Amino acid sequence: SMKRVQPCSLDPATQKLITNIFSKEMFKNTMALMDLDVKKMPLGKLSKQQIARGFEALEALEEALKDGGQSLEELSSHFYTVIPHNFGHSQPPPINSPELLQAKKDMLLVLADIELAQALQAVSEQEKTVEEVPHPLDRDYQLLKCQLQLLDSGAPEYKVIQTYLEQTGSNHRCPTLQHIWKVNQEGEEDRFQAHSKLGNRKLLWHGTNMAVVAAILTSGLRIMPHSGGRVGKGIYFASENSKSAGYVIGMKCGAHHVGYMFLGEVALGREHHINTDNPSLKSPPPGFDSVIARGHTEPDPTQDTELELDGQQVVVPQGQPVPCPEFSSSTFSQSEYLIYQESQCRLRYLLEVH
Ligand SMILES: C[C@H](NC(=O)CCc1nc2ccccc2c(=O)[nH]1)c1ccccn1
Repeated sequence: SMKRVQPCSLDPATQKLITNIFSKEMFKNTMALMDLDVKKMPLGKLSKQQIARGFEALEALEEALKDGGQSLEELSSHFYTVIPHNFGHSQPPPINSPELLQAKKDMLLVLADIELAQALQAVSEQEKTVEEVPHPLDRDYQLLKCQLQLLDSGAPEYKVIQTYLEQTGSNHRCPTLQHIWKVNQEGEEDRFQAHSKLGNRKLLWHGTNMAVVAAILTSGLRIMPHSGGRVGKGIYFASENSKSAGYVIGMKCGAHHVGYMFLGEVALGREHHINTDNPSLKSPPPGFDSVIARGHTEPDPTQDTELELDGQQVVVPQGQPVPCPEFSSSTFSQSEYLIYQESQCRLRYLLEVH
């Protein structure tokens, strides 16, 4: 007996979002862009065990890169058996530098979130027994356990967000704003309230691959054991959209290019400012609640405004980037804002940009 498929409750923009972030073609494209062999690693075959084994292989490479152990070649080969790569059916190359090691760790962190999205979609037994099912897009939305509310252009914060995007995005080829959703992942509310005493809150950009958007909506921005970069093992944000936009892996759809970007509220508290890379950081120095790798520029602070989110003032930059003489010799062209506790960020908005 045929189950009834109930009509979709979602508006068109939301249906498109949900289609995009769970799209098998998107996920496979992402795996291709990371040099993975999708024929040998289909989406349905991806497992938590394999990803675990991949990290163990990288852990061994990291120890060798830092005594008669296996060579980097041998240790690479193991990694490529565990995580099949496609390089024109030539031999994949050896992971013999800290840069390439972090690149592979980052690839696996993406792949882990792809596997999360597949595991999220497994059909439950409650679903097999009920006689009516939600529309596939309603089902996928409900799986996120995340409220998304589409904003119209007269919403109080809409202009402020658009101005942030426009003023701090690329000057020549700015991303074009298509939609904004307010994001309310509950489960986030309470840990974030923990930092209510922490003044210095700012709304900051976080760009990602489209393949990790579902994972973020389900679980927030995360720090994992192999997370890394120029400012160590934290969650990275930018005050300049153009900086975060560099991490947006968009996807060709029709004649346009679709990308998604988050705005998070970050409780920065007492800021420690640095002007040189430190990939070894795992927390701010004692007494500090965040690390800001200060750029040569910063959105002009005289133009900052504020939005009231859950009764707290949150700074939102509105200015074009201006030079900061004190940091003119920084190793950072643009600032990177780091937190080292997941609880210091609350997702607030999701933007679709073309
Ligand atoms: C490795 C990848 N990281 C990201 O997607 C964050 C990308 C990012 N990096 C930044 C660095 C400096 C300033 C801004 C950004 C940013 O907006 N996104 C990831 C994916 C899935 C789980 C954990 N990490």
